[PDB]
Amino acid sequence: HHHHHMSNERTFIALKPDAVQRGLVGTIIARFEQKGFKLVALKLITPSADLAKKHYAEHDGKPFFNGLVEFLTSGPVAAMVWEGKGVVAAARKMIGATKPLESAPGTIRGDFAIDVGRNIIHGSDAVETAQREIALWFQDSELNEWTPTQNKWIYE
Amino acid sequence: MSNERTFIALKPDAVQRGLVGTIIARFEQKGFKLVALKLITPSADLAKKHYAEHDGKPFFNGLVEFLTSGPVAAMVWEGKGVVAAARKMIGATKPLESAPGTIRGDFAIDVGRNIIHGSDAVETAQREIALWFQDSELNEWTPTQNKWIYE
Amino acid sequence: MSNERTFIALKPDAVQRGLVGTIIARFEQKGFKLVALKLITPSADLAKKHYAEHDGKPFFNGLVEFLTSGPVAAMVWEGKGVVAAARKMIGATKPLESAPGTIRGDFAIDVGRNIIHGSDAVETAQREIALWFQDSELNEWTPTQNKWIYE
Amino acid sequence: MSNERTFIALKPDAVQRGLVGTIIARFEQKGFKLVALKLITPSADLAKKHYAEHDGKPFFNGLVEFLTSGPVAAMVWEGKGVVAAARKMIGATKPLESAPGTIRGDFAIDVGRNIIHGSDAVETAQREIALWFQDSELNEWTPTQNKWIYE
Amino acid sequence: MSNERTFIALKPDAVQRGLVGTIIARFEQKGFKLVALKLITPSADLAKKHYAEHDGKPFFNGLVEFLTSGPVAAMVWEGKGVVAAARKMIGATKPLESAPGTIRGDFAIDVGRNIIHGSDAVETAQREIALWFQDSELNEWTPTQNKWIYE
Amino acid sequence: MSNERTFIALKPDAVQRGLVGTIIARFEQKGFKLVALKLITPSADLAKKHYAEHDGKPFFNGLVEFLTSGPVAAMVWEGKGVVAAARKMIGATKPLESAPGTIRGDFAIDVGRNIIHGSDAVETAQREIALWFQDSELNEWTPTQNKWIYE
Ligand SMILES: [Mg+2]
Ligand SMILES: [Mg+2]
Ligand SMILES: [Mg+2]
Repeated sequence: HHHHHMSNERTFIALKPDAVQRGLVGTIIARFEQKGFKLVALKLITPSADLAKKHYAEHDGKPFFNGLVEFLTSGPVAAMVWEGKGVVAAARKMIGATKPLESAPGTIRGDFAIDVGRNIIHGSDAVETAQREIALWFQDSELNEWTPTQNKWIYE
Repeated sequence: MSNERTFIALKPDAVQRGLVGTIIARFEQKGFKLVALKLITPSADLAKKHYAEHDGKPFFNGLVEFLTSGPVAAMVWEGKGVVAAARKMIGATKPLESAPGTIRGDFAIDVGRNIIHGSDAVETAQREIALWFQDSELNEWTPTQNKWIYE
Repeated sequence: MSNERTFIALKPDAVQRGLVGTIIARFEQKGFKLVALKLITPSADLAKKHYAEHDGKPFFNGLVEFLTSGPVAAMVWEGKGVVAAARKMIGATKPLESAPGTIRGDFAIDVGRNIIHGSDAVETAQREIALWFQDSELNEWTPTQNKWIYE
Repeated sequence: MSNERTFIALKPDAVQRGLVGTIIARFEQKGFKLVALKLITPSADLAKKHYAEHDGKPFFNGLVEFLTSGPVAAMVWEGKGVVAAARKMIGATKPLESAPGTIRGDFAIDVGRNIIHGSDAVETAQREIALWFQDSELNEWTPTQNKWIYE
Repeated sequence: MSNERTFIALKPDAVQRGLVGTIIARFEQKGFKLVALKLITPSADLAKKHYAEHDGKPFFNGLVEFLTSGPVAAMVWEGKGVVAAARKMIGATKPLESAPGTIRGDFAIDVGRNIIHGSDAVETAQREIALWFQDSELNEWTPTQNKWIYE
Repeated sequence: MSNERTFIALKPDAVQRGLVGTIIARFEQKGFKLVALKLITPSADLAKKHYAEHDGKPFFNGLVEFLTSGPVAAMVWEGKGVVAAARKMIGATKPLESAPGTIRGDFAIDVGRNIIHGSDAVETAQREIALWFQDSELNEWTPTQNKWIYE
């Protein structure tokens, strides 16, 4: 079933329009680089309504769905894929709590945000949703196949 | 709710250790709005009033003496949940009980040299702001970035 | 003289862009001593007095209108050569001609949005300090770190 | 003039050395506007076109081989004077001769491992942006902070 | 109690990844006093004695082989509660479960590449300091800033 | 030659002011290789040998007394052009005349509290490394990142 390393796990991260308008793109990317995660794909895109609706499909029909979609489509988003052992759960830990005010100092939302509706970043919630979100936001040709030299020091 | 305010003082240890700008930047980066700021050397009267809840406790004199001993950066921050959030950003009362990432967890060791005061509740914040600042020292302004801070 | 002082103002662009703490920290890390600090929204008359040398010039009204358009972090720094050193730390009048590492070089683009004012000479610093601060707003203190900053 | 654009590529050494976010942040903090950004592994045909002015010179093959040897963060920045400003931020051709504070000065040693490319002029930026990005990849947006960046 | 000491090693992964200065700075900024520091490539004998508690366990040979594989920054820090505080600063054994703001949480992924060792108790710290450092390598000094670190 | 080496000393002011990790990180981020490092309180004889070219000048004794007055972080860095590059990173002899971005420009004011020494030439580096380090204190290792640092 499984490959000898789960270090090829991938997650989807979006820096939402608030992150871009607040000048947080490089700061947040650097937190993932310094952790040892590998950047596989990255693009600045203004999402279409279809992409946003499909991204948020689990919330379709709920009262707050339209607001989520309207915000995500309102301006540029930095969409990316990170690879490494445990990356899905680790990125969620790095992001913090859903409510930024309850997020710990040191997390992205704890350091930089206040409101749930302006909470800077999305990360996939599980391996399966990460797989779905990566394929929704990126074609295979956009995924970069490379080998970080530093992995000798990242991975045993 | 987003007009809630809290009082922050960077105590004489913070000023002597060169932490004023570093700490202010943490509140700016979080999205809180700076309403008032000054460097002052608190009088004994101001320090006793600041710590009035502890009147007659054995540790009261030490708190007052330290706060009056040198310059303090006093300020007011505004935003949703700012009183409780500033306490979370500061950390535990005892720096060694405070987490990495908090102000006290990153920068301090001794409870008597714990860098910063933040109000403990909305009511004490209102009292402390009024104690330390005249109304004329409070700046009325609207951050352009609030479009991206607040939904 | 190690007691030289300069006046620094972080203008409304610096405040709106969240640069107050970042900039203060550069002065603290250099070893300069913070003597006074306040957040104030300048009146037109204060701005006209600050920019008195430019009254009559085609850019004067814009300077005054901009300075009064939001809060300003006004402060006084002390140390050897602080007037000229602060100007070096700030950069050129044009941010686009300012070197990386300077405040304007790292953070700004336009002359009219160039973040910070510092006095241009000892005599203008003395004037600007007295204009912006009453004597009782200046803090008298001795940083213990000076043992390691000054020979 | 404030709609000028430049092309920046963070080359395979920048990506392998973990410098992508750090360098992007230097452009964001300066006030330049990110118009487009992607991680791409340049094909031989793209790299040869990028370096076309050097076709036939002894060092051409090495430039193409290095640029195709790993991912590249390719991007477009907009703002007044951005072409020359980015060149100033990058530093000198030789990293060892680049000033502290510049990207090459802070992070690089060898000309052949020079971290970053920026367009050298408006006309070359126009060519490079069109080569590396389809028009559909360029995001049209208005930073609300521009009232504090531009006069 | 303020003269408690702990032993810290930045293991070969920390040195190869360029984290020596970044990590030392976190201990300096907290108020801990650097007593001893050296870059050493541990011998097999030293590494086996360092990990003696694990001798005869299946993972012992791997720990020893890794620690001896390249240079290590070994050091001694002094201050109140330094042993437990350094462990909190380090994080959990698993970097993936270490909180943001900790050294392992910010910088690492794998248990076998977890950057840093800190003594687990006062007694093991005393043993490790004496194992790695002769008494003549310990520096006796008084930080001026301790007026502000300690009450 | 990529194996050129220079001697760097972070003098007692650097250690007292908490700048050890910050400065080491600047050399690491540049791509230079740490060969040796130790915290030592220099003996009077070592300080006199370090400053021997000034013997018989009135300021020799002041230099010696300062260098012995607290711990010193002594180290050896390796890489192409490291002697001249470290001098550029340090800045000018007078900190007030050193550019922002340099170590002395960012952190110092007085020539007599100038934070750091770096060898002035390859020949003096060879002498200084041999004076401050025994050969067995030099670490032989190969950074895996060198394929991205060097062509
Ligand atoms: Mg008039
Ligand atoms: Mg006139
Ligand atoms: Mg060697």
